Amino acid sequence: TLIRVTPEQPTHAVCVLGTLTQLDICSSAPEDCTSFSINASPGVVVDIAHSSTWPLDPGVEVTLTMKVASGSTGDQKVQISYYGPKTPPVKALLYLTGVEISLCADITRTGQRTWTWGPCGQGAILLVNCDRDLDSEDLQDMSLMTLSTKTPKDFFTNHTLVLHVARSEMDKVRVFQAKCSVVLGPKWPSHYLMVPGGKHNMDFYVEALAFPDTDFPGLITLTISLLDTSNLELPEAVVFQDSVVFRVAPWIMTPNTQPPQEVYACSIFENEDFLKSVTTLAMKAKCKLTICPEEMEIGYIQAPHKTLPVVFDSGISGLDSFGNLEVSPPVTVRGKEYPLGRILFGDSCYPSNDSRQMHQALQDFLSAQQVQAPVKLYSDWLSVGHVDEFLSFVPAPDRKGFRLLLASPRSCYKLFQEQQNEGHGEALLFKQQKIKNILSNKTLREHNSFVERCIDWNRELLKRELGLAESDIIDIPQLFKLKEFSKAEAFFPNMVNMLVLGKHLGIPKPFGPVINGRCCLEEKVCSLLEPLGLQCTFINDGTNVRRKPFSFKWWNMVP
Amino acid sequence: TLIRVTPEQPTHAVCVLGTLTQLDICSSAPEDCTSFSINASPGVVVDIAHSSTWPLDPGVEVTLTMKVASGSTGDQKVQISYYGPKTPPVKALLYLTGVEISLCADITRTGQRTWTWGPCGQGAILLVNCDRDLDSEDLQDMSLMTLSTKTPKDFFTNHTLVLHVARSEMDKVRVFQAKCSVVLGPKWPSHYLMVPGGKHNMDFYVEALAFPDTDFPGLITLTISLLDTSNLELPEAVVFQDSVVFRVAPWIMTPNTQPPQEVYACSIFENEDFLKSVTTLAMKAKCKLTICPEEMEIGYIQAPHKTLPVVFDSDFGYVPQTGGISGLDSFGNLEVSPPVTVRGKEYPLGRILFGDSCYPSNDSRQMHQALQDFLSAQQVQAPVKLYSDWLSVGHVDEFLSFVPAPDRKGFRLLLASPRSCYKLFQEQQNEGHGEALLFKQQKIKNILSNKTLREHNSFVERCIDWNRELLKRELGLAESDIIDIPQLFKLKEFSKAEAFFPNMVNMLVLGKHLGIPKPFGPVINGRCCLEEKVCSLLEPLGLQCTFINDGTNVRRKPFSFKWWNMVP
Repeated sequence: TLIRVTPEQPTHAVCVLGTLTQLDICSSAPEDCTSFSINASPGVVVDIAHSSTWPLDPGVEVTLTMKVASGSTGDQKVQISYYGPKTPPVKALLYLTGVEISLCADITRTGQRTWTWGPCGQGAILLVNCDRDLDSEDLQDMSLMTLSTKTPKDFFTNHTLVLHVARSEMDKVRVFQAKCSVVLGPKWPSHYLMVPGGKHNMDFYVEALAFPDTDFPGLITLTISLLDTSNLELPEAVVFQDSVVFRVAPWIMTPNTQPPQEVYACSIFENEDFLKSVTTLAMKAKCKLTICPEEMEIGYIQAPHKTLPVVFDSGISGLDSFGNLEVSPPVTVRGKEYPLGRILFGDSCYPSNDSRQMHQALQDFLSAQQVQAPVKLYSDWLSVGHVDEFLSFVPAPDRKGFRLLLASPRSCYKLFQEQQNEGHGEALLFKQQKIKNILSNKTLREHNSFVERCIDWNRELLKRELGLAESDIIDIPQLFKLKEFSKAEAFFPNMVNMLVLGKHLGIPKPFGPVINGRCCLEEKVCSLLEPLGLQCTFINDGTNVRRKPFSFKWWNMVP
Repeated sequence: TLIRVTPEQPTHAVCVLGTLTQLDICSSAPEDCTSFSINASPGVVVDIAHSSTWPLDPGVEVTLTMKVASGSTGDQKVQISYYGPKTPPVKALLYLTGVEISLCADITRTGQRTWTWGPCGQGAILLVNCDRDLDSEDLQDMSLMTLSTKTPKDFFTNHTLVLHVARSEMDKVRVFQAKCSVVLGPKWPSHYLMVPGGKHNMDFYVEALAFPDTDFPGLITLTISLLDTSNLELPEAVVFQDSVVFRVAPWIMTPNTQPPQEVYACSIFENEDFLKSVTTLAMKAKCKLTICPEEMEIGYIQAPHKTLPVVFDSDFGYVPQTGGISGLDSFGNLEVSPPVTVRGKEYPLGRILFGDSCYPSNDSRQMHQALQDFLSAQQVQAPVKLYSDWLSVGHVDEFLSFVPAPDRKGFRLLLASPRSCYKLFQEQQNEGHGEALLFKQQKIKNILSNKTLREHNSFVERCIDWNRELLKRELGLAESDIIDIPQLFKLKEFSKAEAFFPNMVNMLVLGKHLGIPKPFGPVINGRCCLEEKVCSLLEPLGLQCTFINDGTNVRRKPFSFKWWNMVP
């Protein structure tokens, strides 16, 4: 700020430690003036920012700061002298006064005011309080704001400290003083602080109320202001202001390759056959299987002090379900490394009167969480319309680190022809049809060509939207047959959707052809999956799999 | 698209140029094959990624493309000679075919296929059809995209081409297929283009319907899809897809420092003397004064086709809340700074400044948020909030304004500073002639013997100092570029500030010629003292001032700096 002084009478000024208070000596100068000498207190930082006896430049900023907060009203005073050849120097007095006002927060991102990203960047992280709540848990889920002012005892008789936020971001932040006392929030964008003289520390804890959205660009700001108030008839004037940086935590979705922590079940009560295999699997996996004690997708928000998990659930189309919403492993797309995955979702290739796609609200919601940029897919030609019915990710403890199982009906034809060319071509599937009875259906060949053509489009679109390669995709046999409105469906029960319970998993049984008392599809999928290092269990086939939240924190990427 | 070859029979396909033709080699491989070979001419651009014994690698990439276009089916032949150790070499066949597909437009931000800002960006700007506006006339002002298809004639009997926009973007693009023409717009998301085979060129004219706003970042995309319908019962299969991207041109405001092209007037009063002075002043400025025969800001949406002037209001181009609004969000509040440099970020197109309070409060006033989010969507001009609620008018131009100056950085900011008025009054009374009458008439010694005025007046100087530091940090200004205009302020009910005598800074500027309202000040030596100072400080630089007893909107030239060359 600027203060201007009149030589005929003393006046009162205030400088805050840390800011360079500008002083102009020329505009309000005495009538005749050409040379200046500074004889000031040793404790005052009086610098010059733009002894060579430089003349009175129009704009010559003299920066002023003082360190030691006083005890009385304006102990320190400053005087200037101006020596010329016309008369002895004239005098000006300034009643200066030091104070210290500091607002420190989670500056190190370890646990400061306007939202900001950055792996090496300044800004605290806010956990979204989508629930309405003490003690340690409050100390550990809200960010830390600490207020420290060193002042003269009677200094705040004529001064005031005010704490405020911008009016566009007022709705989605809230701060408590330390039941909890509301300082700011959706209703109060500003407040005045009651700080007595000397030292008084009042601490604040910060929370949000919403996730990044379309109408929420990505700032929440804080600014501290100092008011000069010496006269009771004039409006309040400002002397000091600081404005700095903190950011909100988004929502996240969890893939099927993380080491699980807790898995669940449903209520169909076929568990005695269903949950027997999965229960023995969890005993093999040493995972804690609390079945459902008695559609729902599991994510987590994180801060430097907490990683509280959350769950979400849901003019309705068949492509809007979360089964059409599948998250890739930690990925790297064209240099942009998404350690939190790229959400993958299916819609049509061109819209028409009959095309289907997601609600734009949901796509924008996943877009606004710029940690996971979504990807458009093509799963409209399929009758149900989900991506999980033809794509899946399974853990890979070697090579690249994750395996994409993709349905491919053309390897099924290869195997069926191969085992028919071995003499025993009368294997019974499931009515029951021979291998010849299926290889002698020309309609199936054309249906298969059409379905594989639709598959390849999605395939290419994953290889470009996930940074994939030919070595990272493995094909599983699955024949397809069309239906009403010429929509595709699987021939035998789907084998690409399955329960990943670790490095060993559960796949539904094919109930297919029997080869010397064994199912050929089963031995093939085991010869294609197990050598990588997995173990597969086969069962007649509702399950939600909570996993360990990522070691990577969302604030360490550059979106 | 992926192409798969089965050893039982060869497969025919159409390979559109622009996609590296990928070949699948593992899913449908022969039962005894472990290696295979290729046969083609040296001129063929064959792309292989690991004769020569190429085995069945899990990640061997095979992409093929051609150096010509085919209007005749299978003008080139490519046999893939799989070779087996104990099996005679089986040969997968593929009669190559390429159609010439061209989606040509103004795609260097000059209206991956993406949009990037900067002087060397990619994209196409479209201008808003804010008018209520045959085929020969609109070809110059509109954006025309050229779709060139060179395909065999028999294609479009079992193939269809489809143009479309997303199911969120229809109401923001209208395309005309070169009166009434609905291709894809407010009601139609897609169009089945009836394209005769052979070689054919197609033109579309594109106009918007909305400016960048809160919900619209500004980018739109248009995609053409090439399908396949060989069978009449099964669904269509996509063969190729191409895309282009546009951005809506955003409205740009106009500062008070740009050369004039058309000055406008309003016959609110008779003001014959004012009118004669204005026409004399405009003839001195050599501008075409268009009197209206019986606020509104005249900007421009600059595009690489035309720079249509834009009328923004609360002819040219004309671009709401039910009620209960406050008067201080009017358009006199929004003033455009010249190009500046703020904390490193440099703004060639200006920094919009407006009226608000320094800290939000219950009695504080601020602009309607709609304009703030609007001009924020205009990422070209990042706004700045200032401390100008301490007046009862709340307009930033009531105490500061930018005048042209051929010296240094080309602009000078007049700030209404109380304290120079008192300084000059002190000097004039010190020299002796301190009893001249002002204007209700009051004396020079009387005001200098008024201390209440010195306190209201010093408080206003404190507010001016705060806003001065704000401009030094939010406009990157300096202390030497601020002329302290002598001007006194007073307070009224609710402690709001007002001008005492007519404000010399709320002046209608029409170039270098300052139409300053008359101060009606003390008379000494023949002239007015405030007039004396303003003539003794501006004239040594070269300005010319005329003092009228004061509704003049001035359309001005564009900055000639293309908006698509800067990074928000």
